[PDB]
Amino acid sequence: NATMRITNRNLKMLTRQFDLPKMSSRFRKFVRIRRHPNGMATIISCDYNQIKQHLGPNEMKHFERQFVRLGFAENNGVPLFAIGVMENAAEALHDQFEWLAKNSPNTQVKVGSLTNKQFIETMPMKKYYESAMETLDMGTFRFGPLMSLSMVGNFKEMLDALNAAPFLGPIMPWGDFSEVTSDDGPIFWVRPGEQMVPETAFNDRTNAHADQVRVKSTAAVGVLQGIRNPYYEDERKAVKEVIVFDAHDLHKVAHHLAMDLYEPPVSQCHRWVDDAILNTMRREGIRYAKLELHENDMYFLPRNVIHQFRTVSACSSVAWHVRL
Ligand SMILES: O=C(O)CCC(=O)C(=O)O
Ligand SMILES: [Fe+2]
Repeated sequence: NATMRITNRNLKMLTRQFDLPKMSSRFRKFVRIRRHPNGMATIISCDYNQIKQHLGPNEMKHFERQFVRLGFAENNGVPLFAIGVMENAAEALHDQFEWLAKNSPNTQVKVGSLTNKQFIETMPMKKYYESAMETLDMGTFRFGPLMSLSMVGNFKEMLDALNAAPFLGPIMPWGDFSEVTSDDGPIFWVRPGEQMVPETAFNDRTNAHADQVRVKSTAAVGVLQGIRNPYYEDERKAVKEVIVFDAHDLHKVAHHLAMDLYEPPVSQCHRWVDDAILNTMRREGIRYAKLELHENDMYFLPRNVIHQFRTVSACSSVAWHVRL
């Protein structure tokens, strides 16, 4: 009731100014739109675990397409939403980390160090997976992150799985909503979670950036799986803490953080954004949202949303760009 009332309130406020894509009354009740209390950017989400209990397979495909079309809605070239989240949508997706360990075990992967930024270790995928399993305990594992592995360069089975998953088909780089380029991905990686290491902190973080085709801004889409050694969904772990900035504030945010958007993402921003900075940025009228993403969630980031991710529990990500 309250969720629907708040979603309807926000839809009414947006429609007073902007022409939004349409959605049936029956589907609208599955959509959650809210503004972040402190930052005031707008988050759109849904819960696949709830949807799948009410909609048949053809109806769900219709919902998923309308949801993605609404979540990428723009006015005057500017996304209205700062992030879209499909909660639980990857629940039925096969275990991707295990798939790579069993089906591509000898692939040489690059692994970061928990203690030295300048160290990169090469080893077979299978040995990385065994190392992560061996050190996994209470939501983190005591081993380095896996550097991103392109799935597009056998991996067909992983791309087919994503292609068939909820929401994703139309917004794959080759999907119906795409204007198309292997630079788009998908890419796969694994993060072990922030943790103290024997003690010093391992910070598990991606600085603020805008995603780009390299230069044109682009949308990004991601899939999160918790790391598990082979269950109440409402208690599933938070895996990322996310800060997204309203796309309308791209230039204000970049100027405040002294970002060089010509740099590649990794070197666009040299300042970590924390609540002190967010509160100072708010005084300039910048809007943002801060939220957690949980295991088995999918998400997407419209173009020109500057965003910053922190890994708070061990997870795998599969992510790509889509030129809508
Ligand atoms: O997950 C991360 O650490 C960054 C993910 C991201 O930045 C994206 O999906 O565009
Ligand atoms: Fe990104």
